[PDB]
Amino acid sequence: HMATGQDRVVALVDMDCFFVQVEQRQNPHLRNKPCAVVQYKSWKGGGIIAVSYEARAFGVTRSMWADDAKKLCPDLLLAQVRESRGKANLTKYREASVEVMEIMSRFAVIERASIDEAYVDLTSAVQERLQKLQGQPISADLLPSTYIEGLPQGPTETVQKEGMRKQGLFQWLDSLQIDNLTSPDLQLTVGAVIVEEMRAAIERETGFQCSAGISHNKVLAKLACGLNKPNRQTLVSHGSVPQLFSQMPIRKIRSLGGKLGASVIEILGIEYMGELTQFTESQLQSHFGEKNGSWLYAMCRGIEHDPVKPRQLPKTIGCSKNFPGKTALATREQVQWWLLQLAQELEERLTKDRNDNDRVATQLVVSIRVQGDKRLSSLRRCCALTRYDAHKMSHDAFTVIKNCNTSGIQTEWSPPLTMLFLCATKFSAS
DNA sequence: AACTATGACG
DNA sequence: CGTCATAA
Ligand SMILES: Nc1nc2c(ncn2[C@H]2C[C@H](O)[C@@H](COP(=O)(O)NP(=O)(O)OP(=O)(O)O)O2)c(=O)[nH]1
Ligand SMILES: [Mg+2]
Ligand SMILES: [Mg+2]
Repeated sequence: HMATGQDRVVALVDMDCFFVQVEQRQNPHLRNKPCAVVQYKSWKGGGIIAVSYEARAFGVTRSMWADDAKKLCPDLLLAQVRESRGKANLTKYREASVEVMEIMSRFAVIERASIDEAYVDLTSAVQERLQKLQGQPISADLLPSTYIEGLPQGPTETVQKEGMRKQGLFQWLDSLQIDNLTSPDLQLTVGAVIVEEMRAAIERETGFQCSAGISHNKVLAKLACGLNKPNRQTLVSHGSVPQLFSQMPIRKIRSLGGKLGASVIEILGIEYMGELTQFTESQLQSHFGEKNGSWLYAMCRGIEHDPVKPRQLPKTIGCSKNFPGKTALATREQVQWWLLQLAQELEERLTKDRNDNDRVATQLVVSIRVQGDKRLSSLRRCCALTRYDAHKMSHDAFTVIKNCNTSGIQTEWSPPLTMLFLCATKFSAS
């Protein structure tokens, strides 16, 4: 079924207001209330990085200053991200993420895509389940939180959302050919049943709720996941794609949210994903390149082949700190102190990684930014990471960046640094 | 003065 | 290898 891109069953599971749930689980007083997670509190009340659905009802969003959020939502409750060594420490959320990833890993191969989401390749699990209870009809009861995108439709409770969900689910299940084990639609349905079980396990064992998308590829699975958030899952069939894409803004598709998506819209003079079908593969390749052109040609038809990579661990482990405006580091001692702070956090995380995952990083990347520099990185350099020693890593990091200081004065450092980034990479087994 | 992963290109 | 893109 590869020709039509119906060869696999892929899901994307994403936690609902993740950081907030983590804080709510720990502090019961925050449950079922407009709440948000904030980083730092000194500048404009701190930056919001997560928002409960109750808070979103007031217009509160990520990236908003807490002071501004309070203007929209006076009774907004806030949880502060932990600070260690003068910077944000996200260990609590990383540990919570592990809880969830470990549960998902029981059901199938997963690809960690973020701190709060992972792709699941359910093709094999579906096949196994299909042979079990073969020929047995699938009850609506097995899909208590599933939406079938595009349904209900046609002539024939619906004014309310749950009623709408049920009607669509009934139409879908009624039309399913259960006797053909090879049917893509049947395979998606079975995948949805498994995902219901996965999400139940996650909630029962962690207390966290999540949403999911089930489809034939990662892009459609990700898109589907967001259609009925929170605490719901959505199945997007191959057949639902034409109508779904007909009014779907191009920027909403994974990897098209940036410049490429903007160029597709501007160069082609179109707004929705579906409009891409009128162009030949060659035409798209001419405008956007061989790889991008082929990808777009297939994608607008609901077809994509990016595999769910069997990777549950990060390929890099890093620490970074910004020093905006007048806080830019202007002294040798300051720069050295901050490098040590980052190096110490990095050392802790690395040591844990080595113990937990039987591997060691072999390269240390040092990135900095100087004030007045438009570029994200004024300098990027590497050196060998031979030992998990904060002092050595900090000293080595300083050695590689020290020549960027142009100040004659011994004490002073210029131009001022607005960012420091230490990253461990090139992991090897041990 | 948003703050603290992966992948493709050349 | 370093940069730029995309992103939660
Ligand atoms: N520091 C920082 N953290 C972020 C940012 N974006 C997301 N996070 C962190 C905080 C988030 O809680 C977590 C998950 O990211 P999502 O899945 O994108 N959002 P959530 O789960 O919150 O809500 P829902 O999915 O229901 O819409 O990652 C950011 O720009 N900056
Ligand atoms: Mg989420
Ligand atoms: Mg997410």
